[PDB]
Amino acid sequence: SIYQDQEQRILKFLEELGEGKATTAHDLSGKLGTPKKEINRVLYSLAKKGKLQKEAGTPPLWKIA
Amino acid sequence: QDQEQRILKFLEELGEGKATTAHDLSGKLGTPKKEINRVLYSLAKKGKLQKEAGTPPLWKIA
DNA sequence: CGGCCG
DNA sequence: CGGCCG
Repeated sequence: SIYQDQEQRILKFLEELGEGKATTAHDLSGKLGTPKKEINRVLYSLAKKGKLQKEAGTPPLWKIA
Repeated sequence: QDQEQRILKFLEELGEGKATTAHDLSGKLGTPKKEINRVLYSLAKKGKLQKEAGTPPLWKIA
């Protein structure tokens, strides 16, 4: 599934960045060439489950929990 | 422009005392809520429309 | 400007 | 659930 392809590309990217480090949906969107909206829906969904950790701020930071 | 007059026209044919949400607006003019809100927030900044902060927010003739 | 939202 | 936002 595409949606699942995009969740994995996102996880793969965050894991490659490293478990500590975090980035913004914007960088993610840019690097994966996927609209920011679609990146945030996955980002917040993966976080809603507990896979990713969202650090509040503006704009929010995202890293593998 | 055409949208500014439509929205204001509906908010007129409605009643300067009675407000309304963008949603009722967007689904009454066959237009995206994004458009409605763009116009709405613009018309209010100019003073032509009045916004009552809320959730949802209500708009009426100023 | 945070916006994920459908 | 507020979202207008490019």
